[PDB]
Order: sequence, then structure tokens, then C-alpha cells
Amino acid sequence: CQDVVQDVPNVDVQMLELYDRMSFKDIDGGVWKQGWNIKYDPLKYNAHHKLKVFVVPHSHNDPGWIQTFEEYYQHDTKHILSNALRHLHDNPEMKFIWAEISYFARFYHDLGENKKLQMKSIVKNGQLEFVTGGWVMPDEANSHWRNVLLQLTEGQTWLKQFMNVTPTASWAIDPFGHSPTMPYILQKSGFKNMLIQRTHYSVKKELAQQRQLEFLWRQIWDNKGDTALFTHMMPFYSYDIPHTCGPDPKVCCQFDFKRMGSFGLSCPWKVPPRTISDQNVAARSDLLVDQWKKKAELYRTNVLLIPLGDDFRFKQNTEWDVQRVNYERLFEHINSQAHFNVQAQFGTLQEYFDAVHQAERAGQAEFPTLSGDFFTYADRSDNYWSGYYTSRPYHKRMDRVLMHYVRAAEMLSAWHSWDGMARIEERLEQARRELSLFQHHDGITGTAKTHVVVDYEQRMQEALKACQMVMQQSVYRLLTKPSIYSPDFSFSYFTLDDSRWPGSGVEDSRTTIILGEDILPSKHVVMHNTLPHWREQLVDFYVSSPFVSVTDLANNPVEAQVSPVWSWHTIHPQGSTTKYRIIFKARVPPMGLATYVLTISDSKPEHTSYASNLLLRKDVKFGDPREISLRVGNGPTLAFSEQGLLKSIQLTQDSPHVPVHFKFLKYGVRSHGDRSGAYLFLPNGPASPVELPVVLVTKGKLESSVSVGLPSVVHQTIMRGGAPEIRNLVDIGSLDNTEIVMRLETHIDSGDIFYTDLNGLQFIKRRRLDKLPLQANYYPIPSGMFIEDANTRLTLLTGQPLGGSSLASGELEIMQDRRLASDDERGLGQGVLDNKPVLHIYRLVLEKVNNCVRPSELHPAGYLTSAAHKASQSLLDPLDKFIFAENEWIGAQGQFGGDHPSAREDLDVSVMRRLTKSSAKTQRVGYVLHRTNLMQCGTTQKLDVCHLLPNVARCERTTLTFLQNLEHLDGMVAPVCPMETAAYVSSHS
Ligand SMILES: CCCCCNC(=O)[C@H]1N[C@H](CO)[C@H](O)[C@@H]1O
Ligand SMILES: [Zn+2]
Repeated sequence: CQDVVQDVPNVDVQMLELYDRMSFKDIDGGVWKQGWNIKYDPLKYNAHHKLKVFVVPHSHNDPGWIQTFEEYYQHDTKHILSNALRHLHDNPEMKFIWAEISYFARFYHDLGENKKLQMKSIVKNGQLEFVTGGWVMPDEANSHWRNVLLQLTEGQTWLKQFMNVTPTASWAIDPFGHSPTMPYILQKSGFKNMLIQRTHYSVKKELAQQRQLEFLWRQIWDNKGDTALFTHMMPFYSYDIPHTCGPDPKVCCQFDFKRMGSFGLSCPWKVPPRTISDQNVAARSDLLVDQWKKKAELYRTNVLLIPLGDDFRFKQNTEWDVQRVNYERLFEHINSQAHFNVQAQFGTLQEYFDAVHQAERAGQAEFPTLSGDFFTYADRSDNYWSGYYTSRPYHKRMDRVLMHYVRAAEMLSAWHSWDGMARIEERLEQARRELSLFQHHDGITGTAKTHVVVDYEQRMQEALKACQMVMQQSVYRLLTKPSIYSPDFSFSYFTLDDSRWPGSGVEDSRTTIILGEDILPSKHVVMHNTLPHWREQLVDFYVSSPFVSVTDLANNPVEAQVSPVWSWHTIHPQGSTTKYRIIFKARVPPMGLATYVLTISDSKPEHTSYASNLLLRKDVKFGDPREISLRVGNGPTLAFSEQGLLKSIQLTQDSPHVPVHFKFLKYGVRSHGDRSGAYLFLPNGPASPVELPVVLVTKGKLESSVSVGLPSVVHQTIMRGGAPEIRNLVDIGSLDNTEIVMRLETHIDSGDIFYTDLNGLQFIKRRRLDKLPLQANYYPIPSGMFIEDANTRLTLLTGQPLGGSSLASGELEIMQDRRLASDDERGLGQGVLDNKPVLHIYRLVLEKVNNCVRPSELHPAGYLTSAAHKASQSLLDPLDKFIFAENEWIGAQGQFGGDHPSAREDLDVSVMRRLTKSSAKTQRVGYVLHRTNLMQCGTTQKLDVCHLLPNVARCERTTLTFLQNLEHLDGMVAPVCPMETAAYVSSHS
């Protein structure tokens, strides 16, 4: 395996180094406003060296944005695809690319058979070419890598099953900045090429000047270069026709033939397109070819890509007519006139990349290598798109909850083949597709209209219910003796109990276990652990009585703690007399289940302790405000201010109290300048302190917490014996033009360096740049962020993607919510005034790192410790909890998976998914194995997934989508290196 710590890759362009060297000066470049007046040598082209031009018609279809998925499908997309089918069938030399398989699948299944066969004919002959073939064109900032793979898999599985094609070229023209997680996944899924568009105007200018817009994009840690994927960055401001023919939009607009006649579109540069005729074709051709040759100067080959399309284009048959026939007139003229030294035709994306490859094999070009990312994007001046890292944070949090529920439901149900009457496959397909849809660059991003966000939320709620039904059926089957198991697939054997979604302060919907000395003294509960190692985790349930004790199914006592149930309502807490929280440590096998029993008694049982409660304000105890110190277990000691906010952490009895201060601050909106909206973050200066309360302290043997009711945030620090958990109930209410930030202040001498993650996959080094505005120094925090000096690190792990930074040495900060009264002129046509209360969850890990092997200061990556990685796993993939619904469970087993191997801590079974229905004579199960890289600080069984299930006939290493066999495995054993992701399919008789 490559060493990803001591060894630093050699790349031509390393993006952290580029940003340090770039001035980012917003100079007027002329007609190419953000570039320069391109010149070419007309003698470059001659009879011996021609320019080969591919005009690639396309239509950007958003799966929800201003309208819902179903609204756009009925009003726009079904007409685009019906016209594409008719026009490509009738016109064999016309071409069209299609990216969004969500829409293509919705359309194709509604076709009559004649039209399905006509559609297969234009795919088979290459006229209609799928690009990427994901369910959507996902966001790349907020999206988890697992959900990027899920939606890619959903689309590509659909294309393999129904069209027998697998795209190897990716098309991502609209996500708001770009992540190297995409080439990472694509290159492990058989891709050869990808295209991106929305990168910072300054980065486009800098790369254009060096002809570095085409590059072999490798991961920041990849010394060898085996992760590299050929990437094409488009050079101009937009993917629309005015910004895709060449550098002058006033000219390119005259070759968007929809912007004349009856269509109701026009050129804002005030020169209309004109119909191509014998009278004007020579002049129109010279104007267009001059644009193409200028654009060609930015690239290394004689093969040129000219996208032809825009949002929901090709909707009318007349639009197909005017674009096709006018371009045909131009091509017929250009190709017949030797003086241009051009061959021009309609083509596809793969056609372009194949031609570029051929030019490279011919010796025309050597491409540069690149690592890093393209965040944070700005399309003009200081308009950085760091707002959508936080917009609609309720749905951002919901994404991570549904991520986990899909994984758990697929895994729990994979262990068996299910009768079709159980409808396991239908519910898992529904859950996968609703989650996949939400990866769209107007879903998770929080950049859709309010009714479209409600449609995404309703879809995800239906997906969560679908996962609940599969999980509970699966648990009942796994833990009931087969001699007894006689299922009713409409029956609820278990109810799920989720402590963190939506959160009792957001939705008071947790089931209270009703116990009673008469009629029901005991209740069975069951924990699931989706991770492939033994896990101990505190769990809690609501119980109707405080007199409750816990056992396993062998009736061994389990130490427990009863806490009161508190709610927040000046802001003050109130205690429940209707319910109590029973808290105990669950021990669960790898990818397994464990059963416990809750039993009532008439008085305090032997093995249950009772938390004390102290209410501080300027039996429950009362007190004036004061600094407090707490320690749970062998865990750290935390000190809190008089306002209930952390002020210091003491890791061990013999270590110092290290200052770590939590603060809540607010950003505002500019009175005179551009206004923040769903996309843009345009703060009116540095954040100002929130004006501050009642402090609730609950002290227990197993769990303690400090909660404070602040304006807009109920802030809670929970201690269970290691890194604390932070929970913020965030209610921005009617605070128009406000963004609430949570900030950490320390003495860690981090200077201008900090680390944030990409897609939950990798940590990337960031440098704060005082030459850029505040909003440019905000990056996505999809799962964590850290700062460190020579001795000390602080890591904040998140249960939801938010925006954040380090705006000074020793600080971290992360945005909680934002309420914007104004539109930011990117097409949404509304601000963000539909906030609702959201429960955000974090872990806070202070560590000594002076005995850790860290990368050299030139390495562009950072790595978590064991502690911080487990903390993140605790947030994203907690134990699942099941309450048995009926009074008696005959044939109950105490455990499932006690024989499963407990894999090394850096290895995860990200995906387990049965790929075949019960009717298949050969059953197949797919696994995705991810190995992270953890820092070695001087602090298990081999996992062979092909042997997890019996009667294995075959073990294959596959692409991550499971669609191609890469390697038949010896002895049917599944081997993976640090920072590598591998997929395996096991086949069974
Ligand atoms: C500014 C009005 C014209 C909008 C053109 N369309 C876009 O800018 C695309 N980006 C949007 C992001 O929300 C949306 O996905 C659309 O596909
Ligand atoms: Zn879009």
C-alpha cells in the first residue's frame, strides 16, 4: 500500500499552492469580462492541422428547483424526452446527451412498447448518449460520499438493467464548486473522463493562461497517481449557449437559434440571432469559427468541445428544428470551405473525449496533473457561494438520518432472501430513490422554492418509514427461532426509537414504554450495530415509571441511570411527571443485534442510579449562577461558565485545564451592497456576540449534561465518559437577515491553517487568506473540521453538513441557520424565510498529538485520530433501537452476529446490499468496504465479506456500483489499502 502520511504527491497544480500564489484580482478582461482578449495565429490551422469541433446538444433538467420533480416532469421534461426520441429517430446525424436518470426512468416506464424500442435504437446507435448516468447531478459540497455513490449506483443500475449501457464520461455543469470525491468514486466505477463548470472565475483565468483546463485529477494523498481521472473544466461564466461558443457572449448569443422568432427569448447584448442563409452563411461562419478558434487557444489539442444547450432546452419540436437546421447550414458551409481548416459536426461527450485521447496518443499534448478541490466558488466579484453550505439545515440534517436508515435497512434485510409478498425490495427501492433525489444540487443545497423543499421532506419522510418497516421485519426474523418465525409482513413487531431525529425538542414523538406491575411489567428492546466491530454505546428509552431496571435476556443485571425528561419553553426548562429516561450501555456484535429487558418495580431497584438536577438562574436543587465542573466516568473533566457554555477541558487527572470556549454570534446582511440569499454569504462585517439564562445541570453516574436556553438556541453539552456530545436546538424564529454561528476559541497556535472534510471521505488542508473576503474563507463542513499546533488538536465532528471556517488562530466556527429576507439573483426568486427548529448534533474532541506521526507541512491532507473517527461514526451510524410491540416474544434470541469478525477500526462495511430477488437461483450480495487512514499515535479479526453468508459459489471484486467484475478472487476471500474503497459481490447457491 502507498504511504499517505510521509510521502507527498508531485502534481503540476496543487490547489492550496495555487490559491496562495493567485492575486484573485477582479480585472475587466473585455468581452470575456473575467479573462482577456484571446489571440490566435491564423497559420496554426492549415490543410495539415485542422480544428475538429464537436457541438454537443444538451438540456439541463433540475430534479426539483422552482417546481417539484413531478411538476417539471409533467410540464417540461416529458416533452423534452418525447421530442428528443422523435427528432433523433428522424435525423440520424443529430446527437443529444442526457444526465438525470431519475427523469429518464420516470419517462421510459410510461412509454408504450413501440416508443421504448425506438428509444433503444437511438441509444444503441449512439445518437442519445447518457452522461454520468446518476439518478441526479449531485451537489458536491454537502453530499456524503456514500450518498454520491448511492445515487450514481441507482442511475447506472437502471441504465444497465433497462438500456444495457454504462457511461464512462461524467457531465457536472451546475454544482456550486467541485469536489475531488467525484473523480475518486467515478474512477473506481469504470469512468475514463469527467467535465466540470462552476469554478471560481479567477481559477478559470489562471488555468486558462497555462492551458491547464484539462488535467489528470488525482486525490491529494495519491503519490502513485492510480486515482487520476481526466477532467475537462469549461472556461467561461456559464454552460448556456452565450458562454459556450467562445469568449464573446454578444457573438455566441447570435448562435442560440431559440433567441429569435416566436420563442419569447432574446440576447441581452442586443444583437439577435439570424437565420442562416446562402446570403449570410459565409459571414455568420467566419464570426462563429473565430469564436471557436479563440476558445481552442485555451486547450492543448485540435479537438474542441462546444456544448449547445441550457435549462430545460429542446422542449418544443420547433426548437429542435431551428437549432439543427441552422447549425447544419453552418457545418455544410464550414466543412466545404478549405480556408477555415475546420471539420464541425454534432457529437456527444464521449465522442469529444475519445477524439482528445486520440490526439494525446498522436503526440499532440501532454496533460498536467492536479490535486485539491474547487471550493469556495464565486461566479463574479465577491459573490462567494458559501451560503448554501448552511441553507435549510433541517433538511441537511434529515439527509444524514436517512443515509443511516437506508444503510441499516439494506444491511438488516440482506441477511436473508425475502418472499416478494414482504415488499422489501419495493420499500428499499423507494428509500434509495428519495435519498438519491435529495442529492440534487437544489435538494441538500437548500436552494429550492419552499413547496419543493416540502416535496423533498415528504419524500424523505416516506423513505424513513419504508426503512423502519424493513428494519423491524428484519430484526424480528434475525432474533426469532426459525421453528417459530411465522411472519405477517403488514405487522409492526417493533417500533423504532430515535433520540436524535427529529429530536424531542423539535418533535415530541418518542414512544413512552408503558410498564405496570399488572398487565405489562417488562419490555424487550433490541439494539442494531451496522459497523463491523463490537460496539458499546449508552442508549436511552422513555419509560412510564422511574422504577426500572435493565437485564440481558439471560437476566444478567445491567447498570442503568434514570434521568428526568426536560423540555424548554425568557427561556426555561420543565420536568415531565409522565415519563423518565432509562440509560444503559448496550454491547452489540459487529453488524449485529443485542436484546435487553426493561422491568418495572414498586421501588428503586439495586442496579439503577438516579441523576441529580440543579437549576441555576439569577428533589431538584436551585442556585444562583456559578461556574461548574463535571466529569463522567474515566472521561475528560469539563468546566462551564456562569451562562452554561464550555470554558475548559482537562483530558486526564494529570493534564492541565485547556481553555476551550463555546460562543454564539450573529452575522447580518449588507444595507447597500449585494444581499445574502440561499446561495451567497455576503456578511456586513465580522460576527457580533448573541445577547444572552437558565442553566440546567443533570449529574449522573452514566450521563451528565449542561443545558442553557439562549435566544434562538437551546445549547446542550452531554458527557458519557469520552468526547462530549453537543446538541443545539436552533430556532432562528423571525430574526430576518441573521445567520447564527457557533464559535470555539482556544490558545491552539494554528495560525492560518485549518482542516475541513470533503463529502465525509477525506480531510483537506485550508489556509485562511486575508486577501480574500470573510465569505471566501468559509468551506463546506460536511462531517468535520479541526485545528492543531505542535502539541494540541481540536476536532469538531458534525451530524449534518454546515458552513464553517477558522477566521483566527485557535478558532473554529460553524453556521447553525440563516434567515435571509432578500433574493440573491441566482434564479430562486425568494430569500430564505421558511426556517424551522432543527436539532444539530456534534462531538468535540480535544487531543494531544505531539506523539502522533503527522504528515509533513507540505502535505495537502489531514487525518483523523482513532478517537475523532469513532466520534464521527457515533454521530453518523449510531446504534439503532427497537421496542418490541406485543406483550410476549416466544422464541426470542439474545444476540445475532456474535460470530461476525470484529474488523480493524479503520475499516467499514459502508454498504451491504442483496442484489437479487428471491426468484434468482444464484443469490448475489454486494459489499462496499472503505478503509480510512488514521493518525498513528502509539495507542481484531480479518473480515472476509464473501464468507459472511453461507454456500458461497463465487467472490468477485467489482466497480463500486457492482456492475462490472474486475477480479475473480482466489479461495473466494475478499482482501484494502488506507484511503481505498473496494466493492465485492458474493454469489450463493
Ligand atoms: C439567474 C436566473 C437563470 C437561472 C439559470 N439556471 C441556473 O442558474 C441553474 N443553477 C440553479 C441553481 O439553483 C439551478 O439548478 C439551475 O439549473
Ligand atoms: Zn441545475
